[PDB]
Amino acid sequence: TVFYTSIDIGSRYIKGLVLGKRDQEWEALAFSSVKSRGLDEGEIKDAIAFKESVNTLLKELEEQLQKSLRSDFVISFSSVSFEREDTVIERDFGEEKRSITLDILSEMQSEALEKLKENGKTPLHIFSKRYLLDDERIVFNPLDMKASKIAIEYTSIVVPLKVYEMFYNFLQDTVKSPFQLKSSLVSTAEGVLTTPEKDRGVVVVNLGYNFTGLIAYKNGVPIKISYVPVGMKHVIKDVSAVLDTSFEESERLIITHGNAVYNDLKEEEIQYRGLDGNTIKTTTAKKLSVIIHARLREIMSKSKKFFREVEAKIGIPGGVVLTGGGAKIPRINELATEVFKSPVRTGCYANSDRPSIINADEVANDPSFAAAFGNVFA
Repeated sequence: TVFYTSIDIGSRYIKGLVLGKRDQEWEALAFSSVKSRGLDEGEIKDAIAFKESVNTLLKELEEQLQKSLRSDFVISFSSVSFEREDTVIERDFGEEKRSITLDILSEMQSEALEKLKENGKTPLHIFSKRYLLDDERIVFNPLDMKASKIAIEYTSIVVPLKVYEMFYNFLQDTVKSPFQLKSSLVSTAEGVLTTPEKDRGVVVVNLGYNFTGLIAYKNGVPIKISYVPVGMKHVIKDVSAVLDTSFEESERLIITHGNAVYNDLKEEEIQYRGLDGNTIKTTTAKKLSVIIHARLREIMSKSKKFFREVEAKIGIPGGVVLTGGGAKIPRINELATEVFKSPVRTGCYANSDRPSIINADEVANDPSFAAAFGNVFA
């Protein structure tokens, strides 16, 4: 039995998921969420706290498994700095054609890694590799073929070297086991999209806490990646300010009585506690939603800019897939549809076309665990 440990580092929560899989059968063996600490705006501002948070999650997963967790880990994190890039490496053997082997390919990839590094970048996903042989034909896998010259174009999702190094350094101390770092946005897409969607054209909108991630796929790979610097944090802050209550009460109101659509809400008074935690105040489900609605529409509107740019390139066919904590707000798909004027659906592992996983229903249907699953099926 092979264990596939996965952790997704978010701005508010660090998710953990351990999958195990028979010859052709997958099941969730452990899962949990711990509040992120030491992280601020995607940056580790307190490594001591950060490491404690990760360690707490690891202990929880081991407690569930009743077993030490030492298999290779796949760990993802969020950043507004993810970017798409192209890198080309060439090797010329001359007139005497040679056999392209694994060692030469491994050596050339190293050259690509070095080149990016010199430009202050580290690749997290090398999702496309094209091999031009003898300045003539292009192949998808050069192994077992003979060429006198080979050029390789690597397309990838990168992050600044400093960002990469911070996470790698600090995790290496906590996760005393080998691991690979990934983009939470990329893994989210991999965890929720269907192959036809990735092939024909689709856009993923990750409604995260600090910001909203944007990624588009076409021909099976990411063709554009970006973000909107507005997230669920702003929705909560708005409610907190207008109703004059705490961050905690605002989020409680949003989760329990919030709706992305307010224009058809029936009258319903709702009580909540003031900042002193004693004074009772009153509002209505409609007034609450008016606040939520306004900020969510700003996010969607600013996201439409990305949508139109993608539509200009081709993500028309598959429409939009909403993920992340915000995708859980009631009827947010309806608001999204109004804004993008395209089909919109909620993304979660259960609705992707990835291998069905048993006894994972809870997390498999949770948009917030998308990246955790995606990390494995990458």
